[PDB]
Amino acid sequence: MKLFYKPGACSLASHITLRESGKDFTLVSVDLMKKRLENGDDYFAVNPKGQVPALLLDDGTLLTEGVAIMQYLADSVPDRQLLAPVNSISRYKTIEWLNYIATELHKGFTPLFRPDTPEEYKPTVRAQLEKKLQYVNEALKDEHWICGQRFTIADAYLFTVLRWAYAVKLNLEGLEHIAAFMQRMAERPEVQDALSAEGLK
Amino acid sequence: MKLFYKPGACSLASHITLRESGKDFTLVSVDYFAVNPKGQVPALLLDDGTLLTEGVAIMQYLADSVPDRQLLAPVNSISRYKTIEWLNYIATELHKGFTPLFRPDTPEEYKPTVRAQLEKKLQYVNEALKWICGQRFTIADAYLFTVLRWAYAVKLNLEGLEHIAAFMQRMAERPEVQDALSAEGLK
Ligand SMILES: N[C@@H](CCC(=O)N[C@@H](CS(=O)(=O)O)C(=O)NCC(=O)O)C(=O)O
Ligand SMILES: N[C@@H](CCC(=O)N[C@@H](CS(=O)(=O)O)C(=O)NCC(=O)O)C(=O)O
Repeated sequence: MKLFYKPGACSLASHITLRESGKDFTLVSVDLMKKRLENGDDYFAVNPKGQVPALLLDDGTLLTEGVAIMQYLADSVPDRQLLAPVNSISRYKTIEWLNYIATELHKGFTPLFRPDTPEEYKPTVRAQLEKKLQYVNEALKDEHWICGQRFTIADAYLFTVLRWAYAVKLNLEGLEHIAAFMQRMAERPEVQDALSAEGLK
Repeated sequence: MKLFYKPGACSLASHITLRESGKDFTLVSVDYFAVNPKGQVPALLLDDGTLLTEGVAIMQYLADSVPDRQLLAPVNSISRYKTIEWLNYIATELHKGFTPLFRPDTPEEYKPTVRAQLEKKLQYVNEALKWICGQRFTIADAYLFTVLRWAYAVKLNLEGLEHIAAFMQRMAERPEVQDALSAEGLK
């Protein structure tokens, strides 16, 4: 099994989930500027959308979209409780968090990473992101994980995206619950192992 | 259940899904922070008083509640993760793609880029359709339909995208889709 990734990109969420799920895999880095692998091959021939992550299964299935990849992996190991069981309301609350992170935070940050984005527009995006972070910080008030006291694929995703707040230097003053969360997450061995393998830390 | 909706909005996907899943429910117009702190539609008020937000989450909760209808395939099937893949694509690449074309804070100068990125994604959607994921109707079809209505509304260039057009026609012929459109005062 192969994870197509870029160091520190959104694909880190799927990389963490792979480690939390106990699966062996191979990491393949993608140049997103040139849409090329290290071996020179055209990445568009693997994933036509040209984005990371993508997960290629042993049987040749290609899965794209981080949220789908992460549900596929969680559903494979129900004893790990990375996602509560089908039909259980806490499952769908976890799914609610995944979609919020996907649409409101992950895609909220994207315009800061693109060349086609007008410079003059960046201050608007940053201001929007700082308000969202106020909401996330409140949601984390209980200082454990985002859903309850179980670790889930939503935590892996939120952690991955919130790293970007530090990287672009948004104003995080007094967002203490985000701080506690990031600290709890960075202590997990499976997240330390993912960060090391991507060259982060 | 109550559905909190607005007629044209992303909430129509959740409303089709409720009709396709056989649920009884009430509609409630929104122009609300005391109900949903996010101030968005859709939101689905369950019978224990619990609120579920995020269309993608609502749709999966409903489809899973009626597995024999095959609105979403079972866990550990590849077809389930293909439907989930479409849901996320539509949410993050199409839906959020359109959203700038509505807000006031958005500069005119970002606009050509937004529309061109969207024209590009629609070429990809048209080729994928050459229902969206297999021979069965799913929640991904419901959401794609909802969001593509906006492509028509804001006059994106859909020239040559005949599989999209034929999809919009097949969707509008579904009785439960017609009833949902009808109940929201749309044609
Ligand atoms: N809808 C996709 C989005 C994936 C994402 O946007 N990929 C970025 C990397 S990241 O900015 O989100 O870290 C992309 O590959 N960039 C290249 C492509 O957009 O050209 C899914 O959620 O996985
Ligand atoms: N991440 C949310 C976003 C929901 C969506 O952004 N809702 C819009 C309406 S729509 O453009 O998707 O039809 C919201 O109510 N808008 C709040 C603002 O317009 O006041 C989920 O996907 O449902």
